[PDB]
Amino acid sequence: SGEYPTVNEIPVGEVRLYQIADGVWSHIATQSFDGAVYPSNGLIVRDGDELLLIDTAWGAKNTAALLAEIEKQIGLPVTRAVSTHFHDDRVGGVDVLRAAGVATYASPSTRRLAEAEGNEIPTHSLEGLSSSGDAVRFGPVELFYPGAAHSTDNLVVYVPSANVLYGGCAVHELSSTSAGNVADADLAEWPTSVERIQKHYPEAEVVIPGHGLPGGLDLLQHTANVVKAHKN
Ligand SMILES: C[C@@H](c1cccc2c(-c3ccc(NS(=O)(=O)C4COC4)c(F)c3)c(C(=O)O)[nH]c12)N1C[C@]2(C[C@@H](CN)C2)OC1=O
Ligand SMILES: [Zn+2]
Ligand SMILES: [Zn+2]
Repeated sequence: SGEYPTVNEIPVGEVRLYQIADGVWSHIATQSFDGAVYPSNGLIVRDGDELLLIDTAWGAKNTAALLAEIEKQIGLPVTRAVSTHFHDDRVGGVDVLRAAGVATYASPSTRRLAEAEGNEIPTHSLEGLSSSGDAVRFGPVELFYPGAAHSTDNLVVYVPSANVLYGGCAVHELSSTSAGNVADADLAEWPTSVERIQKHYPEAEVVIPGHGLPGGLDLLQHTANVVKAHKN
C-alpha cells in the first residue's frame, strides 16, 4: 500500500516495483540462499519509449516475473540490461532476459567472474570501467566503477535526470548491522571505494542499496561505518 516492500511481504517468485522518481523505479524480489530468504533490489530507468534494466531479480523465475510486472505496471519494452556485479542476485536471470530480446551487458571483469563461477553471463562487455573512478554513459544513466567493495567488479549507477544513486551491493541500507554477504568482498578497500562514490555524486538525493530500503546520502557513510566495524 505504498511503503517500500520488505522481505516478509514478497513471496519468493513474485516481484514488486516501487516508483523512485519520474522515470525511475526499483524492482524488489525475494530469494532463498543457503536456507534463508533475502530481498534484493534492482533498477528500471525510462529511456524514451524503452526501458533500461539494472540487475536481474535473482533467478530465472523471478526475472520472468519481473518482465511480466514491468509489462503490467509500465508497458514499455525492456531493451537493455546492465548487471552491476557477477553474483546471482545480479546476473541470475540473464538467460531469461536474453531469450526475451533484451541485450545484456556487464564489465569484462564481471563477465569473467560470472563465467568462472558458473553464473549466467551477460552478452556484451562494457569497456571504459576498468580503473577506479572511471565512468561511462549508458542510455539515461552513468555507470561508475568505484573500486573493490562488496566485490572487486561492483559498479554503481547514477540517474542524472533525477539525482538517483543506485549503489548496488557496495551500499547497505541504514538498518544494516553487518556488511551482508562478504564472501567476495575487499573490506580494506571498501571504505576508500565508498569515499570515491561520495566525492563523485555529492548531489545524490536518493540512494538505493543492493538489498533493503532506499534513503539519502547517509547510506554511504553508514556503509563505510558498518564495513569498518565488521573488519574490526
Ligand atoms: C547471491 C549473494 C547473496 C546471497 C545471500 C545473501 C546475500 C546478501 C545479504 C545478506 C544479508 C543482508 N541483510 S541482513 O541480513 O539484514 C545483514 C545486514 O545486517 C545484517 C543483506 F542485505 C544482503 C548479499 C549482499 O550483501 O549483497 N548478497 C547475498 N551472494 C552469494 C555469495 C557468492 C558467494 C559463493 N561462496 C557467496 O556472495 C554473495 O554476495
Ligand atoms: Zn553480491
Ligand atoms: Zn547483493
